[PDB]
Amino acid sequence: SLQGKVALVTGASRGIGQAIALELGRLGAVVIGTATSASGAEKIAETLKANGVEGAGLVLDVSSDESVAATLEHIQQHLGQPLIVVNNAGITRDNLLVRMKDDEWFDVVNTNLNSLYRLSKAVLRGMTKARWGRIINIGSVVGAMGNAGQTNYAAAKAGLEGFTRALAREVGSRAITVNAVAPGFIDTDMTRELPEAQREALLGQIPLGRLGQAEEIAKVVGFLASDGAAYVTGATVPVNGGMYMS
Amino acid sequence: LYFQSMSLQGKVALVTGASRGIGQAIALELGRLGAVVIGTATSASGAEKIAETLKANGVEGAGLVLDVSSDESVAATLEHIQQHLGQPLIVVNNAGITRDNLLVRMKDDEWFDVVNTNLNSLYRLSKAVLRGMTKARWGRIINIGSVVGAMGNAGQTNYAAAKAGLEGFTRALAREVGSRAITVNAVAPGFIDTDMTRELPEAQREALLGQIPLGRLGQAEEIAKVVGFLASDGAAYVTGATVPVNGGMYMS
Amino acid sequence: MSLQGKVALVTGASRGIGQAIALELGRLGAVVIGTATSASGAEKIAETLKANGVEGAGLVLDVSSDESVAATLEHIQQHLGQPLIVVNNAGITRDNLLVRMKDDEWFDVVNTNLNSLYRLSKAVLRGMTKARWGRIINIGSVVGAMGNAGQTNYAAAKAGLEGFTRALAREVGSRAITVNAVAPGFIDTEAQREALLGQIPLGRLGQAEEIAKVVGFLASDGAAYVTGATVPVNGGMYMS
Amino acid sequence: ENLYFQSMSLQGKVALVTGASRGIGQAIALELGRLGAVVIGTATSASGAEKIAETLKANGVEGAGLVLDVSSDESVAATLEHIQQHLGQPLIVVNNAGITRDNLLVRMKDDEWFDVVNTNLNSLYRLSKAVLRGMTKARWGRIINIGSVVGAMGNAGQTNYAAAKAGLEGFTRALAREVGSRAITVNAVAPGFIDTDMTRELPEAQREALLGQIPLGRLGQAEEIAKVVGFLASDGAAYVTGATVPVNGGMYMS
Ligand SMILES: NC(=O)C1=CN([C@@H]2O[C@H](COP(=O)(O)OP(=O)(O)OC[C@H]3O[C@@H](n4cnc5c(N)ncnc54)[C@H](OP(=O)(O)O)[C@@H]3O)[C@@H](O)[C@H]2O)C=CC1
Ligand SMILES: NC(=O)C1=CN([C@@H]2O[C@H](COP(=O)(O)OP(=O)(O)OC[C@H]3O[C@@H](n4cnc5c(N)ncnc54)[C@H](OP(=O)(O)O)[C@@H]3O)[C@@H](O)[C@H]2O)C=CC1
Ligand SMILES: NC(=O)C1=CN([C@@H]2O[C@H](COP(=O)(O)OP(=O)(O)OC[C@H]3O[C@@H](n4cnc5c(N)ncnc54)[C@H](OP(=O)(O)O)[C@@H]3O)[C@@H](O)[C@H]2O)C=CC1
Repeated sequence: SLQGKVALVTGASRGIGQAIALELGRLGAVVIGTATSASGAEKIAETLKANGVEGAGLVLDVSSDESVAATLEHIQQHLGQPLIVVNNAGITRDNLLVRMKDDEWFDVVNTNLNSLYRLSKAVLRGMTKARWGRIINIGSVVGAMGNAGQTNYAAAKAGLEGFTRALAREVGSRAITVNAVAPGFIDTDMTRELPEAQREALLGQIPLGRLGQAEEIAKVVGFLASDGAAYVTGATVPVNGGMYMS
Repeated sequence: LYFQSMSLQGKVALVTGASRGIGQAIALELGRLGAVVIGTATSASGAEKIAETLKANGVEGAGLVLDVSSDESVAATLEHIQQHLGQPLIVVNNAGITRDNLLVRMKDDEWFDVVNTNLNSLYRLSKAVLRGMTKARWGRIINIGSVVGAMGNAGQTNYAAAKAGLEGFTRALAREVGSRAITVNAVAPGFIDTDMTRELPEAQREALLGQIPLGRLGQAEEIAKVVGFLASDGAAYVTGATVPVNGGMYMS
Repeated sequence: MSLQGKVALVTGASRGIGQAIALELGRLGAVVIGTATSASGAEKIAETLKANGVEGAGLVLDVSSDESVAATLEHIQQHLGQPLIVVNNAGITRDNLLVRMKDDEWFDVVNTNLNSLYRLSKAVLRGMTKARWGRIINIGSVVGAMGNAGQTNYAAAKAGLEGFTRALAREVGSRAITVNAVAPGFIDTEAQREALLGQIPLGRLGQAEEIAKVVGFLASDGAAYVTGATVPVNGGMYMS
Repeated sequence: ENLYFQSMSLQGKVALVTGASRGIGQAIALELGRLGAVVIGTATSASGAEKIAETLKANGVEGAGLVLDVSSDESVAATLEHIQQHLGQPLIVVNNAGITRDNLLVRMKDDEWFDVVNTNLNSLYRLSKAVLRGMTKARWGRIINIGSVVGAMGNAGQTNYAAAKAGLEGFTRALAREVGSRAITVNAVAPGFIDTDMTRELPEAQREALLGQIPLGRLGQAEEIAKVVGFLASDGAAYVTGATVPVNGGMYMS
């Protein structure tokens, strides 16, 4: 369903990004997955190979103006034009607002929201020239719902959806779609961090009565990347097991 | 010639209003994904034409008569399905009508027929199928809404009330049934090239394109792809959601 | 005050939220016609308004009946005057899991809570259009946006109310009539109680008067640029 | 001196309104003042701060005009310290200051992206952090953030503004969850298209097209946003928190 397309997936070394990279690969995409370190990029390349997926690893820091512009320029001139871009990379730095350090606020906004500008800007010319593209941004239920101790993360993740909607309006006439996928609580390193009794508490808020799997997010992203999703744009697709319904 | 099993292999799926338009495309897509597909029409001739369409496309299933506005018709048809093909584990509530008018000009029948066909049908169909899904510990209910539910539209207070009600229904039922691994979701199309949109005045359809970032009406196949995805186990963690499929005409 | 000279019609005004809405519009200077299903309720409305120094009347009204509404409003508009503020608040619940739900439980909630909007709105729009001013305010529920197990009928009706609100707002805006919804959370009208409060950031149930204050504001000239809105009044239980 | 008026809904509350020198923030400062608040309004220039002071005085409102740049960590720190040391502890805070730097994303310069997020979104962290301890000690507060219909709707040419304004709502909801137990509400108001300098800058052809999208068939007035903010600041809205109230003439309905 994606044969002949190049996909770029940011944050593909583990968790949701890794499942996304493998799923797009399963669909026939050549996959460029990113990590913040050389060894991470090397491991991505090997993991894709181990799964029979063609592609490469890329060292990328989406919080850095230079790391994005320079690395994307290189790939587009020398290797090829990504027509599917999944902005998956993201971090949390939680604290009540009165206890939150300046770096905790700015690092989350800069990594999780400003990254969308850096990546999208680097890839849009190729998509507009091809008259085809998919930009898929990984948001969070916390964007719609809010969560105490996460004003920075809620701000960035809600901002991600606003970005999604406005860009979908700019590029729709060139058959590029822009969508968000907002996971609920998914079994990854990010969630394994939370204290035990808080995870037991989260389950009581979820109608399906379980955490989600990274593969479940990846399936949804794989669908949006496909031709069958061509009339879906500016949407946020919640994948949260019923934790939040809007 | 033994093909590979597809994502819905062997599941019995019921699609209301599969005689034409979005419902027909949904029926064919679920059939492509390996479901046994029962599609319905409001007349015997429509039911026969569904059976012919399924066979021409190599889909196992049946065409049946169903009027979702009628308690007696839902009961009779669902009894027949349970007896002759089995209990549906995928149900797509697609049947719907419009009876447009400004509220001050609206006739009682225009209000009540739209609420009764588009909203009360969700109670009739879901009540009939839920016990089978709960016993199987798996199910998919997918309700076809409309952008008009979220956005509103002049001349469509009846339709907007019904289609927004469909989303409230979807969210509440998702909460009742999640613990049995049944998901309940809505898909809200924008403006799709079907008989329904082709009914609107020419000048209105052209003004419509200017509001849609993609610059075109959607195709029925584009809604059907989304529904086929939600029916699969790839969408098992999606419940109580409304997925807009409107070409960016409305973003929420 | 801000509503002096206007007639307001408030359905379901015999207690709770509807009563508080009636009193608030009254305190703002409206002449208030509050409705009830029974003679006892209608007489209670009249007495309560009087006791609070509000001018108005009680009216027997069955919002589920095409005839009761159409006739009873035609009467008011020909003898008492023209309601320019209309609050649709009359509402019922019939709770049950969908698999256990009886036909009457589904249909009575949709007919009373949703179809009533059509009956009342149809009856009052001519007077508002002539006046070139109006307020229609529909009382929904957090259950509309959030869903609740055991209340598929109520959630359908109350979400339907918001869709009706937005579509009607589009129809009538050119005449300076606004149409809005207010969605209360859990309002004060002992183990599951502490569980419920844990879902509410403010940590308390709402007061009926807190809903009425929001309705009062939407009714005023200050809310003239608000239309097609749903205002949640739920202590942060649900955020949209 | 001999005339005593009735106390109003915000009587004696210290309020801070960022960007009160014109437009919506000016209307808001005057509305809060009419409601009995002591009003501190801010501008980015000494001239604008003087204009605020004079507008308040002409309207018989007690308060002050001050210079504040909400994009600057140092300006926010020093101004909020000055306010606490000599004016009062703001219990009502309206984050109204905001800008646009429009361009298609492919033509957008880095400074246009960053200035909009930094002015319109990062300002919420700067201001809220500076005022919360005062509200938590009083066990009462109101934070009211001025968003935009563009946050929910999106708009071509405004990816930066849409991201900032949608982020503002996410911030609102999360902060409302944190502070609710101290009876501090946090809400957003999302104007549509209001007759101010920001909208008057759009070309005439684009403004006339806008009117075709608005059911009420007119732009809103700054005073119409101010009335809504003044209500949310009152105890009449004590049970509303984490809400976004759209004030857009029906242009966008969510
Ligand atoms: N897990 C969950 O329950 C939820 C997750 N999400 C969102 O899903 C996305 C992935 O989450 P999850 O898989 O849990 O996260 P993990 O923390 O497991 O993985 C984070 C990934 O992002 C990469 N990354 C982090 N910072 C940067 C950066 N500055 N530049 C480039 N890459 C970076 C990491 O690279 P490396 O390995 O080099 O560090 C890694 O691949 C995130 O956007 C998260 O916010 C949303 C809702 C719920
Ligand atoms: N087309 C569009 O742009 C949009 C469509 N939708 C929704 O998508 C769904 C299908 O729309 P579309 O394909 O355009 O519609 P069509 O009018 O083309 O087809 C309607 C289908 O529903 C059936 N139907 C009508 N009334 C009943 C009834 N009482 N009981 C059972 N079946 C009935 C019809 O059967 P028969 O052939 O016997 O008449 C037909 O199969 C509807 O719910 C519609 O509201 C939502 C948004 C936009
Ligand atoms: N007008 C409209 O249709 C809409 C407006 N809005 C939002 O409403 C708010 C008010 O807008 P509006 O009145 O139209 O805008 P104007 O541009 O007319 O006024 C903006 C105000 O913000 C102040 N300001 C700008 N930058 C800063 C800064 N860095 N630090 C401190 N103050 C600053 C300005 O100060 P000074 O006078 O010194 O320049 C001015 O008082 C903004 O957040 C805007 O995004 C949202 C939707 C629609």
